Amino acid sequence: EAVANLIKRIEHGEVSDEEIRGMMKIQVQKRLKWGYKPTHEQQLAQLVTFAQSLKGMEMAEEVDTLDAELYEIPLPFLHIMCGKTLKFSPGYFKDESTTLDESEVYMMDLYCERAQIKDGQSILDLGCGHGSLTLHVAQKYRGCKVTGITNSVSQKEFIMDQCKKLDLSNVEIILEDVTKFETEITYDRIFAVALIEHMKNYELFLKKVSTWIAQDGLLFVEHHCHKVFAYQYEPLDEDDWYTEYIFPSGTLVMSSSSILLYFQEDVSVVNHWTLSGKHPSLGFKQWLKRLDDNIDEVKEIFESFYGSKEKAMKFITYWRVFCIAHSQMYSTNNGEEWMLSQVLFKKK
Amino acid sequence: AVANLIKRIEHGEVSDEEIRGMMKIQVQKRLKWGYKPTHEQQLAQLVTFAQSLKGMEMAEEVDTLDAELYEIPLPFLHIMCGKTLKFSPGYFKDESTTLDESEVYMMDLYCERAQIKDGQSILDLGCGHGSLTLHVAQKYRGCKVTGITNSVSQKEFIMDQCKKLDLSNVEIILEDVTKFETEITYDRIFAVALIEHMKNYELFLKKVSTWIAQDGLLFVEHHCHKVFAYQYEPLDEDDWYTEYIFPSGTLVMSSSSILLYFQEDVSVVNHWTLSGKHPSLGFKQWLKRLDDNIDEVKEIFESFYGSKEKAMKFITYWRVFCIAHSQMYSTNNGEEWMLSQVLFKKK
Ligand SMILES: Nc1ncnc2c1ncn2[C@@H]1O[C@H](CSCC[C@H](N)C(=O)O)[C@@H](O)[C@H]1O
Ligand SMILES: Nc1ncnc2c1ncn2[C@@H]1O[C@H](CSCC[C@H](N)C(=O)O)[C@@H](O)[C@H]1O
Ligand SMILES: COc1ccc(C[C@@H]2NCCc3cc(OC)c(OC)cc32)cc1OC
Ligand SMILES: COc1ccc(C[C@@H]2NCCc3cc(OC)c(OC)cc32)cc1OC
Ligand SMILES: COc1ccc(C[C@H]2NCCc3cc(OC)c(OC)cc32)cc1OC
Ligand SMILES: COc1ccc(C[C@H]2NCCc3cc(OC)c(OC)cc32)cc1OC
Repeated sequence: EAVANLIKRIEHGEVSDEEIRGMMKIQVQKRLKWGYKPTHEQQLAQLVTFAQSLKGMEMAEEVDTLDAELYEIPLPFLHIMCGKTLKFSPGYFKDESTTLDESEVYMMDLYCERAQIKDGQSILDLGCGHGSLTLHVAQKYRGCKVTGITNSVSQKEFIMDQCKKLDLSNVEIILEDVTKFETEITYDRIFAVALIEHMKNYELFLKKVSTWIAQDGLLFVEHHCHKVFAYQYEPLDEDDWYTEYIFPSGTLVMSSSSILLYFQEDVSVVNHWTLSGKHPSLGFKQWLKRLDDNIDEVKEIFESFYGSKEKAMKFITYWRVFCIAHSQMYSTNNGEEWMLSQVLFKKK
Repeated sequence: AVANLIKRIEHGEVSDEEIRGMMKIQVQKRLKWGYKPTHEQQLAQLVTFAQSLKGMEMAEEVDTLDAELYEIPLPFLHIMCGKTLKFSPGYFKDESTTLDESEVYMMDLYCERAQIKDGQSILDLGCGHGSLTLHVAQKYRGCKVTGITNSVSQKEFIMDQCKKLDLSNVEIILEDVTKFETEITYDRIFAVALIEHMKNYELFLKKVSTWIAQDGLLFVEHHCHKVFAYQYEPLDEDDWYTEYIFPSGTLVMSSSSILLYFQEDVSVVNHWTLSGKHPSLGFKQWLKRLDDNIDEVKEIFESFYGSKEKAMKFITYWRVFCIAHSQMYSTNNGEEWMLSQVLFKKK
C-alpha cells in the first residue's frame, strides 16, 4: 500500500488543511456505514458483543518504553495550544463566542455541579493531567482535600509548582499507574475525566475504582463516544491512514454513549448525560487557531525539544492534523454522532 | 365525541381498515411526542422518567369492581391463543410460522438465553396459564419448576394439566408477587410480560433479587418502545385509544434501555431485542382465530358476561386490541415498538 507514502507527505507538511478535512469526512462516512445496522436487534447485539469482549481484556495496554515520545508533551507547547488551565479534554461553549479559557471553566463548574461537590469533601482526580480540575476544585473549595493521580513526573512537578504559586495546601499528587495502584483510602468524590479512553477492560477498571469510593460517595466519569456504537480503532480497509497516523501501536477503544450502563457490577448509575459533539469540535478549532497564531514559538519549542527541523515538523503537523480531523469528526451531523458522555455512579 | 365514538365501538359499528387508520394517527402523535431533536434531550427525558418511577408504588393494587378487566374465560383463550395459551409474543421464523410454532420457538429461545440446565430450580413469576412453566417442566424433567400467579383459575388450569400430563415437578403458589416473601432461592427466575404490570421497577427488582440463588440468573422480557418510555396518558382530547384500551390506574410503556438504569440489586449479563414484527404477526393470528371462531366466541362470552350486548362489547374490545396493536408494532418495519429481553445476575 501507498498509505506509507501519503503519511510521509503528511509528515513533511505537503497535505493541505482542506485535504485533511476531506480525508476525515471520508473516514467518518466509512465508520458510520460500518457501525450502523438496519435493525435494532443487530445494533444492540453489536454493542453487547463488543462490551462482553472488553471483559476478557487487560485493564489497559502496557505502554512501550520506546513510545515515550508519543506521550510526553512539552509544557511550553501546552501553554500555547491549551487554555489557561491546560485542560486536556473538552470545554463547554455556551455559544460560538465563548473563549477557550471560558469554555474550560464552564465545563469544570459543570463537573462540580453534576458531581455534587461540596466544601469539605475528599476528592480524587484520576488521571489528573496538568491539574486543570484538581486545581479548579482545590481553589474553589478550600475545605476540600484534593488528591490527583498521574503517571507523569512532569505533570506532577507542574501541579506542585502551581500549588506553591497559588498558596494551596489542600492538594496532594500521587505519582502512580492507576491500573496498578493499591490504596485503602476511600474518597467522597472521584473524577475520571478523559481517562476511560486509555482503558480497555472497563469492568476491571470500575471494579478497582469502586473500592476507592467512600460510603455514600460518588464517581463522575466523562468519556468521549459515539452516540450509538463502540469500536476498536482498527483500519476499516487497506486505504485507512487515520488509524495508522493518529494512534500508537497498541489498540484503543471508542466507547458508545451507553456502553458504561453494561458495567454496573460494582457501581450503579445515579445520572447519565450527554453533550453535543459541537463542544469538542469548537475546542479543537481553538487549539488549532492558537497553534497557528504562535507557530514560530511552536517551531522553536519543538525544534529544541525534538532535536531536528524534520522531526519538529512531523510533530507540529501531527497536532495540526489531530485538531483538524477531530474538529471535523465531532462536528458531523450537527454534533449528533460523536459527542460526550458523563456518568455519575454510586457504590454497589 | 370520543365517548360517542367509543359507544360506536362497543356496539361494533366501525370497520377494521379504519381502526388501523385511527391507530396510525395515534402512532404518529406518540412518536412525535416522544422523539427529541438532540440526544442530550432524548437521554434526559429517559433518565427523568426512570427517576419518576422510583417515586411510585411497585404496582397498583387491583380493586374488586375491576375483576372483569383481568379475568379472561379459559374457553376464549383456547380459541384465541396458541396451544400453550402463551399470553405474550411468539417468535416467527417467517410470516408462515404458525401461532403454535411461534409459542414454542419463543419459549425455547427463553430457555437458551436464560441458560437453563436440567436439575435447576426454576421460578416463573406471573406464570399465567403456565405456557413456560409447563414447557420447562416437560423439557427439563430434573428441574423443579415453581410458578406464581394471583389467579385462582390460572392455578387450577395448570394443576389440571399437571394431572393430565403426569407432571410431578411443578408447584404453583397462589400469591400476589408484589407482597410475596420467601426464604427459598432459585437458580433461574423468569419474568415474562410481568413488568408491564409494574411501575416502580426498583422495588420490583429489589424484591426479586433476594430470590436469586448463588450464581443464579433472572430473565425479563418486556415490550417497549426502542427509544423512549411513557405512561398511558391521553395525548390530547382526541385520544380515544388510551381511554379505550387501558383500565383506570396508570400503566407504563417501557423503553428498550430503561432497565439498564435499575441495576442497584441485579446486574445486566446480556440484553437483546426482537423487532415488532413478531408481536405484530402474533396479534394478526389472534385476530384470525377469533374471527374464524366468532360464533363460538359469542357463545362463550354470552354465557360468561350474561348478555348479547356485553358479550359484543368484550368481543369488540379484543378485536380492536389485536388490530390496533398489530398496527402499532408493525410501525416502520417493527423498528419502533418491539420486545426487550434482559438477563440479570444477582449483585
Ligand atoms: N495508567 C495511568 N495511570 C495514571 N495516569 C494515567 C494513566 N493512563 C493515563 N493517565 C493520565 O490520564 C490523563 C488523561 S488526559 C486528561 C487529564 C485531565 N483529566 C484533564 O481533563 O485535563 C493524562 O494525565 C495521563 O497522563
Ligand atoms: N401482583 C401479581 N402477582 C401475581 N401474578 C400477577 C400479578 N400481577 C400480574 N400477575 C400475572 O402476570 C401475568 C402477566 S401475563 C403473562 C403470563 C405468562 N408469563 C405468559 O407469558 O403467558 C398474568 O398471568 C397475571 O395473572
Ligand atoms: C473529545 O474531545 C477531546 C478528545 C481527545 C482529546 C485528547 C486525547 N484525550 C486525552 C489524552 C490524549 C493523549 C494524547 O497523547 C498524549 C493525545 O494525542 C493526540 C490525545 C489525547 C481532547 C479532547 O478535547 C480537548
Ligand atoms: C407485545 O406483545 C404483547 C403485548 C401485550 C399483550 C397482552 C398484554 N400483556 C399481558 C397482560 C395483559 C393483560 C390484559 O388483560 C388481563 C390485557 O388486555 C388487553 C393485555 C395484556 C400480548 C402480547 O403478545 C401476545
Ligand atoms: C489514549 O489516547 C491517545 C494516546 C496516545 C496517542 C499518541 C499521540 N500522542 C500525541 C503525539 C503523537 C505523535 C505521533 O507521531 C508524530 C503519533 O503517531 C502515532 C501519535 C501521537 C494518541 C491518543 O489518542 C489519539
Ligand atoms: C397490564 O396490561 C393490561 C391489563 C389490563 C387491561 C384491561 C383490559 N383487559 C382485557 C379486557 C378489557 C376490557 C375492557 O373493556 C371491554 C377494557 O376497557 C378499558 C380493558 C380491558 C389492559 C392491559 O394492557 C392493555
